[PDB]
Amino acid sequence: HMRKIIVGSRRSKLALTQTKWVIEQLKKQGLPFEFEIKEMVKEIEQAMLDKEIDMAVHSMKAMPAVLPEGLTIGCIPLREDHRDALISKNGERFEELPSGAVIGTSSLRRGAQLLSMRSDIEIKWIRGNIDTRLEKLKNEDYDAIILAAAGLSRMGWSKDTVTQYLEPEISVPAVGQGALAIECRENDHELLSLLQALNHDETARAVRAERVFLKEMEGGCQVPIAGYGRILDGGNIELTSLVASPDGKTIYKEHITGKDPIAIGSEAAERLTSQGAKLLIDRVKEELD
Repeated sequence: HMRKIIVGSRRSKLALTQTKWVIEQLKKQGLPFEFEIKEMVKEIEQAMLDKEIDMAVHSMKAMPAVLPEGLTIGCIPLREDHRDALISKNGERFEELPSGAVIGTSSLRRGAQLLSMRSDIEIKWIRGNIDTRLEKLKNEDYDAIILAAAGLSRMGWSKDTVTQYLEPEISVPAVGQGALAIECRENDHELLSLLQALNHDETARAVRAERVFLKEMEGGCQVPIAGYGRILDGGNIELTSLVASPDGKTIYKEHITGKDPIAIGSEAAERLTSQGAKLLIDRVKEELD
C-alpha cells in the first residue's frame, strides 16, 4: 500500500474547486500517495492537530493571521490575479458611475477605499455566491459590485465579465488575495516534501511580507486593512500596506521596498502604528459589538 493523504475542505463549490485543483496538481509529481477529500476553521485546525486530517486548502485572505502552534503553511502555489474587480449593471467604470451609485460589498476594506476615491457613492452590504451576486446586480438596487478577480477565474468566468480591474493604486487588495494556502502540520516532513514542488517562492516571499504586516497590526477579513506585495526585478519586495477608516475619510498608506520580507512587513506596521493606525483598528473592532 501507499499512504492516503486526507484533505479537509469547506463544502462550498469554490472551496472544493480549489481543493481538487491542488490535488490534481500534486498528482503530476507522480509520487506514491493517495488523496481523499473529507468534507468538514477551528474544526479544520484541531482536526489537523488531532491527525484526523492531513492538510487543507484555503484562500490566503481567509487564513487567520496567526496559526496555532503545530500547524504551518507548507505551500503557496503560483499567485492568481490579486486585484479587486468592478462589475457594473450598465457597464460604467468607477469614475463613470453616476452620483449616488450603489456599489455592493460587505468588505469594509473595499468600501472604505472606494469611498476615499469618491464620497458621492454609497457602499451597501451584499451576500452570497459569485453567481448569486451577479444576479442581484441585474435585479436589485445595486449599480455595481466588487469581486476578487481570482474568484471569477476559478469559477470559469470570462475576464470580460469584469467592467474594470482595480489596480492597487485605487484599491489595495486584501492580504493574500489571489493566493492559495496549503496548511499542514510542521512535523509532517513527508508531506512538506511533496508540497515543495508546488510552492512558488516569488509568490511566497511577497505574501510572507503581507502576512507579517497583517500579523503585527492584528488584522483580518473584517478589519479595513490591506496589503499587496510583489517581486521586482532584482529580488526586492515592494509592499503596499493600507489601513482605512470606514467612512473612507482617513487613509493610512505606506510603501516599502526592500529585501527581507519579515523586516518589510515589520517596518510597515511599525510605521503605520506610529501614525495612529493601530488606534483606528481598535475602534473598528469595538464598533463591531
